Amino acid sequence: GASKLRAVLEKLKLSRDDISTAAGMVKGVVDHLLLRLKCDSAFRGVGLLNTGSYYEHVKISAPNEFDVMFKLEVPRIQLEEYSNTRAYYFVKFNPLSQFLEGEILSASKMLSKFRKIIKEEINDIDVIMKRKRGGSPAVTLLISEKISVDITLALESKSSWPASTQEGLRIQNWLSAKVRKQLRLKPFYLVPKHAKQEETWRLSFSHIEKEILNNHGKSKTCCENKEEKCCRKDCLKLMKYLLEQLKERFKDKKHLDKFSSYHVKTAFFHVCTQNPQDSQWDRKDLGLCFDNCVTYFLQCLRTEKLENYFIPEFNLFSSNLIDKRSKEFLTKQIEYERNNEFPVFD
Ligand SMILES: CCCc1cc(=O)n2nc(NCc3ccc(-c4ccccc4)cc3F)nc2[nH]1
Ligand SMILES: [Zn+2]
Repeated sequence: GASKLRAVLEKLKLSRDDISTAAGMVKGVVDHLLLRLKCDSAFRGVGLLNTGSYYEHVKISAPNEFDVMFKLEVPRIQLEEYSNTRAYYFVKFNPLSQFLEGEILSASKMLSKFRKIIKEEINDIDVIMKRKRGGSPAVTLLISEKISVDITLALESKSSWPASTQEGLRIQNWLSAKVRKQLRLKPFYLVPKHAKQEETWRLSFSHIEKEILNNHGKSKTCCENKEEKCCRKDCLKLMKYLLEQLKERFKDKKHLDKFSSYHVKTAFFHVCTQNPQDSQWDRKDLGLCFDNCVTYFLQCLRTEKLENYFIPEFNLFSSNLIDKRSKEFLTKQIEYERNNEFPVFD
């Protein structure tokens, strides 16, 4: 059918929409941090990645877990690709001079002061800070009991996208070549991240993702007739929720640890490329459309191939990233869900 899936999406929608003081608590903390960082020599160009009043919830089942990004513009950037990894880069070349080690911008130093400044502002305020191996997210704050906020520091570059993206973002037959060109004129972001430990940064395009999801049809009027939607966004929510529920179901074992929403999002956008017509996403076909997505993700697990949507030579499912045993384990869980009308969805 398609009836149970609607009930799941309705539950998720009402949980997200219900009245809550959490966004206001998060806002007060964030505004406090931004004011403090702006009067520091290294962070005076810092600001929120998106200045909307609705915060980012990466975990679709967790309305008390917030994700925020602080962006810092860096003029005249020089990038050097690290170890042929396509997605990881040294930063070379002003205010960030204090973090150089040679010609190379040190992420770990920059995070240390970012953390320290945030640490000394938290005490000035019911907020607590936790350091855990990371840096993207750089800092996790906890507000009262339930509310948590991940803060990521990102560099912004307004120069052309790196060569590794030249053949990515293959939306030309879905969103048009005109739109691909406008999107590629937008800035790109870099977040501190190791590939496996050097001073490397990873390309981040979460603003492009958000723009496409809000203007996602082949037809420009897609989903504007509010009673005859497409089901693209619902399919992506369902895929996100499937992985989150399986990860929770098996938090005691380790096999699903390396999977994240990047993997589900990526597979979904490949199915959007595969199926560019809005008629392939009719809301009546929610169940069949979700099954296309599930089926494609399962093909990717079995072939151990999932190309990054922006950098096609980066294989998210390579065996050095996620080993065979872990991919084979997620395959069997998903095919049990698929064959039993998704028990995690009730
Ligand atoms: C719209 C499709 C989804 C999407 C959103 C977004 O914001 N971005 N941002 C990049 N940047 C490039 C990039 C990012 C992460 C990883 C990665 C991830 C896990 C493990 C290892 C490596 C590999 C990469 F090549 N890719 C994406 N895809
Ligand atoms: Zn639509």
